[PDB]
Amino acid sequence: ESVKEFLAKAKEEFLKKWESPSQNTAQLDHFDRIKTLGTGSFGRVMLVKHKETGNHYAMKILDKQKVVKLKQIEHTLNEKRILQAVNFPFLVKLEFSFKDNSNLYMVMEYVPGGEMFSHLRRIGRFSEPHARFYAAQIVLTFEYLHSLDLIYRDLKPENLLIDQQGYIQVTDFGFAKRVKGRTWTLCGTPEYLAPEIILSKGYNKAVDWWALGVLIYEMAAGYPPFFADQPIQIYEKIVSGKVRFPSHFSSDLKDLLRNLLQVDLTKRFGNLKNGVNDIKNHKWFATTDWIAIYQRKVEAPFIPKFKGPGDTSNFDDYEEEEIRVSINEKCGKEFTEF
Ligand SMILES: Nc1cccc(C(=O)O)c1
Repeated sequence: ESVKEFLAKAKEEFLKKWESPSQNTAQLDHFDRIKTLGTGSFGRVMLVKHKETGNHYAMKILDKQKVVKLKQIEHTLNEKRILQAVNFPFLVKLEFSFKDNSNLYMVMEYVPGGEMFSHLRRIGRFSEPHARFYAAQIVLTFEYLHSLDLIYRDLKPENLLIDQQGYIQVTDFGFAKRVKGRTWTLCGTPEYLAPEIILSKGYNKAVDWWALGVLIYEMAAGYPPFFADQPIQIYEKIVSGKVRFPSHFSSDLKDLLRNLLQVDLTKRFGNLKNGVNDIKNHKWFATTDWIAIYQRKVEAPFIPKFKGPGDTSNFDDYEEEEIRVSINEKCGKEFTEF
């Protein structure tokens, strides 16, 4: 009942913000640009500093015209409406949002430890306890999101940032969506796609639990379970119903992963009658103190090295490009609600 009441309050608080979203809570010239932390086909993330408070933030900047061209309108509106309404210890917080004639802006908490992906590739693989510490945070985060009828749909090591305490902060809600029932959009990254996405079915929150299996495997092995050089070969392996496990995996880990990487979504852990509890009660999680993880009382396996809140050394280097704002409003209609 304590969990039921927690989730009921979480949903109430989410819905209040979901129904009346915040808008236009800062403007560009309140910030100094420091460094580009990441770039993509329609946007970028930059380290910025607030000129009056001195606080650092990560500012995601989306080019409205490119968002329209790449058919990402609904996805970007989803991302902002969801981020302004959620609140959970393992989600990067949205601090401000605004738009101008050219771009959409989401100003988030900066997480100087960088992406899990970088740390995983630098060390090779995580020990099972280390993988389990991160996995538990994802399980709780998905329990929270799913209780709000939210599907995340972009789990991968690049989207998990490691904070100053060694805990996970999930970022990039570009594919997150509120769904009661099914949804149909082809999205995700190839290695993490569930079979029902590849096969163009109407799919549901069970895709997140599949992706958790992929993530746990990749953390503990150092490479993802369906790896192949070409996407077509990845997809063939995903739908095949076969997975090979390193001999160093524990029997408990293999058993859990067989149940998360279950091709038949009606048999997949997280999607059975007992929901998330089939995962939380699995032997591989026997040592996990779920409340202590939520309360951030567990000592993390790894504290990222960084010098302070302005240190960018755990992110990589990109060509620094202008943030241009047109004299004329672009795509105003499409982004009215942002
Ligand atoms: N999405 C994204 C990318 C890089 C850094 C951050 C951050 O919140 O620190 C977020």
